[PDB]
Amino acid sequence: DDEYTKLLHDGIQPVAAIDSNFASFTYTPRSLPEDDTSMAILSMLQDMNFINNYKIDCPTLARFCLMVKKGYRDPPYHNWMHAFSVSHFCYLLYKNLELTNYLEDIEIFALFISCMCHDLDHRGTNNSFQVASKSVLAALYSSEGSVMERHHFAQAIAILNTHGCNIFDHFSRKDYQRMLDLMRDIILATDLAHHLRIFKDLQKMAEVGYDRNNKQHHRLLLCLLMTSCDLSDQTKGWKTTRKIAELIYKEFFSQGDLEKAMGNRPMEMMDREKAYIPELQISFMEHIAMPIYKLLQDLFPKAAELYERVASNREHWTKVSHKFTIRGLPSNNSLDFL
Ligand SMILES: COc1ccc(OC2CN(c3ncnc4c3c(CC(C)C)nn4C)C2)cc1
Ligand SMILES: [Mg+2]
Ligand SMILES: [Zn+2]
Repeated sequence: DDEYTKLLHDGIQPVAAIDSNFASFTYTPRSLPEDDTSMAILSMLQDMNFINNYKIDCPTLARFCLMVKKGYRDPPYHNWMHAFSVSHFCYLLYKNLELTNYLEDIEIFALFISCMCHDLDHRGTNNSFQVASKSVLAALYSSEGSVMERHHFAQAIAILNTHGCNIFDHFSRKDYQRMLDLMRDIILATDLAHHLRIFKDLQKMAEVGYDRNNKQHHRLLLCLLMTSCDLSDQTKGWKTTRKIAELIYKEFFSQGDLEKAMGNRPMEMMDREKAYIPELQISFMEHIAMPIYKLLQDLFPKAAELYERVASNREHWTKVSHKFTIRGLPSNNSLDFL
């Protein structure tokens, strides 16, 4: 409750006072100490004018932000620092790409809130694991699909329905319904299976050109932007890409270990005895990440640098690939590992 006191009474720090490069695509939000992230969320909301536009109650917003942060567990990748960095990228898209020409204010607001909430209570395992392990989440959502994403949305709703945390309780009934419906679609769009299903519709929209008067184009654009925020760790330098691969594979291999112990054969990328990290990262960059930022570049010319950084990071994997072969003897001069 002392974090809350300071967050409410100390005042909202200007965005520049965090870092002079905070609003740039070159900035790495993971460099920000975890203890300064809740204040950074308030600074970003204030800078986007959401607090004033929607007359958000300060005690309510302060409680909401801390409740969202508390709602994340500590697996190697799907933790609060992932949600914070994804939310930071949404802010970057707002600051650098002129979203206001494409989306409604409420849609841009829903995107940011969804970014903060999109992986709430993640346990470090994927959708297939929920079903295979017969988890409570699969009992609740397996028949509807996107098990984890349905849970993240339900966790966001449970936070909003906690006394003193409903940042939208003063909204009109229509605006309240709209907001929760947007959060549903945006959070469900974080399932990469959903992205791969709509990819041809995203290509078609970029091809014909975005139509601001087409409601389906608004829905498709919000899906693309959310996916762009979720994979944004790949738009920085090699240092971020390398570190993120360590976190992702530590999480994946922990799942694979659980599947093996259950008598199940894990997917290749989740099996520490079979996974070849450079090949898997090249495949993910080439077939998932690069086409996303290419679509983003096609719709927004100012997003060109993002695609170029992703392409550069993909090329760095090919460059370091030879290091994954043990040439000579290991550092200890022993072949005991055999
Ligand atoms: C349905 O087809 C698929 C799904 C996943 C797949 O690649 C895995 C995802 N992996 C990633 N690798 C590096 N940076 C990543 C990710 C992700 C998503 C993960 C946290 C889940 N986000 N970021 C920033 C490697 C290949 C194909
Ligand atoms: Mg997710
Ligand atoms: Zn995520």
